[PDB]
Amino acid sequence: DTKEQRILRYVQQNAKPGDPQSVLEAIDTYCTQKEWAMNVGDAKGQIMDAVIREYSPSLVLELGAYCGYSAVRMARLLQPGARLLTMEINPDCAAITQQMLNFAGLQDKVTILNGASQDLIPQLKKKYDVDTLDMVFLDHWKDRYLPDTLLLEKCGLLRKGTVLLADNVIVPGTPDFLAYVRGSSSFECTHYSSYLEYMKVVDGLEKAIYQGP
Ligand SMILES: O=C(NCCc1nnc(-c2ccc3[nH]cnc3c2)[nH]1)c1cc(-c2ccc(F)cc2)cc(O)c1O
Ligand SMILES: [Cl-]
Ligand SMILES: [Cl-]
Ligand SMILES: [Mg+2]
Repeated sequence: DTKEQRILRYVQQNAKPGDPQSVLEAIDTYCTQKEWAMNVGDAKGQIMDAVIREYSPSLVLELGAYCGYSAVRMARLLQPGARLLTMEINPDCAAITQQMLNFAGLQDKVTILNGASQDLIPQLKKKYDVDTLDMVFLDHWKDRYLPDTLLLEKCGLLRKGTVLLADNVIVPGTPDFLAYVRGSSSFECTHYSSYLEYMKVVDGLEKAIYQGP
């Protein structure tokens, strides 16, 4: 089996069905004690929580589900009726994410889409009936943060006040994205310094609030 399968099994055997907090704690324990994995982690996850609670978004898009850690973390704080769409290119990870969400009891709040963000983003309006997004969490291939931001704008998916929250702006880093948003009058940016998941290595999140064209 793969590391992602091992994380899923660990959750199923060490968390309580229907209890998202227990799911997060199980993943963080496994990744601290057994095998590192690229989940956002508890340090950065607490910053994410604080953001989600501030904005109470009704429709969130996540680019890069992986095993569903951040999807569980965000979806557990959404208000009744609010929804998360998450895009994952790797089909094995998409399946693990769906099972993770099912275990956590969050499947009715989240839609996990298996595919490349650049192909799925242009379908969101017509196929998935999206008007505009309240929040976007960027956590996919670091090279894709900037092109996919520009694509979201082109497709009319951003509105005044849409919150972009980007993981890994230090490690591995996303230098073109970061330079772009920090230099653009269309975004108001804030940097949240933190640590790489499960490591004593500095990392951070960037929040970039869209201001319109
Ligand atoms: O590469 C990362 N994350 C991205 C996974 C991905 N790779 N493929 C996708 C996708 C999902 C839909 C997509 N749609 C279009 N492209 C897509 C790509 N997602 C990543 C890496 C690290 C990391 C840090 C230090 C190290 F020493 C090694 C690694 C930490 C993190 O927190 C990460 O998030
Ligand atoms: Cl994650
Ligand atoms: Cl952590
Ligand atoms: Mg990440």
